[PDB]
Amino acid sequence: EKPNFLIIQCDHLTQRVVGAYGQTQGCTLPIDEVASRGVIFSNAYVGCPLSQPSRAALWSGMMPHQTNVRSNSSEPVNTRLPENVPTLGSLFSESGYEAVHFGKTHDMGSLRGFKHKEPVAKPFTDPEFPVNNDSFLDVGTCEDAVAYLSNPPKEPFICIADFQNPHNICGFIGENAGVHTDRPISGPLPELPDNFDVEDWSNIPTPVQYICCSHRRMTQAAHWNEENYRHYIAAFQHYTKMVSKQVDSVLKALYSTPAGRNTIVVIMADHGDGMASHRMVTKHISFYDEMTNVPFIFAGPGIKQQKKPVDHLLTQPTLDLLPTLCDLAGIAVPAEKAGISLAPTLRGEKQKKSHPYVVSEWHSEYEYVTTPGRMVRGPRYKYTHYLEGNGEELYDMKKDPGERKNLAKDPKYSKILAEHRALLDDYITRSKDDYRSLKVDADPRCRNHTPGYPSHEGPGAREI
Ligand SMILES: [Cl-]
Ligand SMILES: [Zn+2]
Repeated sequence: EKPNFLIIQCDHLTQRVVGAYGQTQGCTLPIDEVASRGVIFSNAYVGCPLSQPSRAALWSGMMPHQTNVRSNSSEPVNTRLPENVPTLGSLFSESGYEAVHFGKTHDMGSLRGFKHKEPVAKPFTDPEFPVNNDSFLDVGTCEDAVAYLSNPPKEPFICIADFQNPHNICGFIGENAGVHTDRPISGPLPELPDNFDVEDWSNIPTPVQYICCSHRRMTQAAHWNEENYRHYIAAFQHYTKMVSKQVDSVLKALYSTPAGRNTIVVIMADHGDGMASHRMVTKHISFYDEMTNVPFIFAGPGIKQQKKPVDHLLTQPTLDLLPTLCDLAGIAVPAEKAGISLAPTLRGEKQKKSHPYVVSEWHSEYEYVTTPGRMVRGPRYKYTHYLEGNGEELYDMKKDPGERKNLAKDPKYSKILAEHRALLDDYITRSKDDYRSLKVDADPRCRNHTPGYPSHEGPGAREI
């Protein structure tokens, strides 16, 4: 009849690690099996590479400057979503769907309309990698979703399973902070990425120069060697395999009932992880693909299999998931929502409405450093601007997908730069963005040493 929906979201999950995108084998087989039945987008940019802003934005179908959840800080710095704002869950709930949510919330009110159940951490010992409450909560989340999908009560439903992993990578970094010899592992060690090194630190913006100061985990990884970073990637894959096994459990529960086959499965992330690219660990300030270009996978009744990743559209899950699911469910979407339904692409029809560019925002994490930034991703180039120092990046995503050569200061590229600044102005105007009025709050002690993370000195912005 009317379709059910199962949204499986993972914190930190990256395209590179997901086999469906063609770079890594062996980490996400169950996700790749869903993908093979359906469609995956190659350009799927989140409106902010940080948990709370992305999630606030996602489930209300807005951008972060509009929700006013621009960091992981609570009220009053950030504002909870008012109950008069339509939401994925209110839209679906008001139409007669049962709407349930399991796992990580971190939503600041944007989950309104979902009946939420809190997972209970179920601890266990891993013999090779550090595991913590992130991993343990996921055992609970998985048990909750399994029990629900193994017996609904009832249909039509929409269900979200919000997993923590591979977020446990953060705990790994803390256990392996600073100069160190790595704990031996039994796997083959993954190679560093081709974009690992930063070739010229003078040619990236001030806030990116000093992520080692403002970001605790960059502080902790600042002086790591190549073995260290390669163990970081092995651990990322481990936690990715861990959550994939839970995705597998949840899907087995889905298809153990007749409801399963009438269910549209979406698989995504709120943001990704640096994975050593550009020396990065986790996420902070920067807009590189590793962090802002997430897995975005659909399969189910009425969605046509496409073997080739959709790479001719710029997608923005943060905006587009709300309209896409509402479309497929036959629910009217409030005209103020700026997202675009991908349901035509998913049904194997031509996509006549599409995003001419997609955007991402940075503000702060916990308001130690406030250094607002904006990314504009056009059909071919990615442009970056930061207020602090008026820094700019410009990257050729066709010939330099690894983002190793900033072209912003290359005269050959000035009309391309002008054109992309002009898109940012378009975004700022149409979205009512206050970017240009915003103030930096970046202590000079966090901009002290020579640019770049290996040259980092001191404890970082934590003090104070
Ligand atoms: Cl911060
Ligand atoms: Zn530093």
